[PDB]
Amino acid sequence: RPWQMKDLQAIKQEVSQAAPGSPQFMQTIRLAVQQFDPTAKDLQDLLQYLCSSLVASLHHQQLDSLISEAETRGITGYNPLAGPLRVQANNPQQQGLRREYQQLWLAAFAALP
Repeated sequence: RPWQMKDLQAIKQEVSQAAPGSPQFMQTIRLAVQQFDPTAKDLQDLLQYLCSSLVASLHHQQLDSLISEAETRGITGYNPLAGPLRVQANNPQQQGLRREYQQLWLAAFAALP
């Protein structure tokens, strides 16, 4: 049950005025992420739709650092012999990795301003 075009259109329109990482944007994006239960691929699509290449790159770097610390510590469900967290989160049998990816994503995007 992935999102459709209308959901993305509404998500972008409702937060057109606000700035990335504002409390309003964080509310709406967090609700979307917690409601649709998407993988990393869909999150990348959503970010490309919402913010430009500059904000995309900044979030990419911040999320790289956050994932770096998180999975360098060692995580309950992460096994580094199978692939990067971006790929484990895309397997529907690793929901723990998917939820960790979602939370790192939202925190990284909130850490912009």
